[PDB]
Amino acid sequence: SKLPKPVQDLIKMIFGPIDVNYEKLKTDIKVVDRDSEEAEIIRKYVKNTHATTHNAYDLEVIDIFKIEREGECQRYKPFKQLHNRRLLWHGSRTTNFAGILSQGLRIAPPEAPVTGYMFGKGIYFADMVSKSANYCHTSQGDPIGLILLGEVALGNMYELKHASHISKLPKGKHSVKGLGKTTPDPSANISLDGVDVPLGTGISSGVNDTSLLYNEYIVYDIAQVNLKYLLKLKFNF
Ligand SMILES: NC(=O)c1cccc2[nH]c(-c3cccc(C(=O)N4CCn5c(nnc5C(F)(F)F)C4)c3)nc12
Repeated sequence: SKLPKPVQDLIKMIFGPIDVNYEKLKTDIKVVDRDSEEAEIIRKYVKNTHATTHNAYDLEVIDIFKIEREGECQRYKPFKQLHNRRLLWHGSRTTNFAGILSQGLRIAPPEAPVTGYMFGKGIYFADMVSKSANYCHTSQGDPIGLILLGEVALGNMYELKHASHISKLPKGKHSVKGLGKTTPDPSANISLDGVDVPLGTGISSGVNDTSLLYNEYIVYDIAQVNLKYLLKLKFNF
């Protein structure tokens, strides 16, 4: 195999023929240099946005891959100049990833139980790395999970303090923002490739009347998303 070792180990993790397995993903995976500025930005995003009620583990980046799914860029194109783009987290159980890369992130079917989906059937993201890492569900026996960074064209946000359970946005809105009591420090956000990186440390958002501790970002068209990076994570408890 001509693949770089990190890519081969990631292939092993997601699938359990290494190059055939890699081709099965229909995804161009490349490794990010440990000494680059891209990597430093991603690691600072991980460092500063670890919530304080998620102190059961202590994160630690292992590998950082830049991923490009086939068609995802030409499918995301129409929503690109859409203002308010943000680079956000998405966690999921490891076995799901072999699919997430081949099919992309998807929405629950049109007739599933909308209960459990606090803000209706959509694609969810968080600006606190730990809020998403919780969904990797990585225990002490298997303390390695995968988490995605995605450019999300949030557009005009419908800001909500409580649950809705509906997937229909008031015309003029492109995404939902569940307002958390704690938000990344906006005085520290940067703009990487024109995408807003909210890597600021956790501060108080100023909203008292709200159900969520940390912000949630939901979209409802799967083409509002563009997966940029993929992270191997060591969970230390
Ligand atoms: N994980 C986050 O980054 C995340 C961040 C903030 C709020 C959130 N709410 C939910 C959520 C809300 C409702 C249902 C589920 C849930 O069972 N899955 C659906 C399937 N699936 C999951 N994680 N990935 C996927 C998949 F779409 F790729 F298949 C878990 C998950 N996930 C988040």
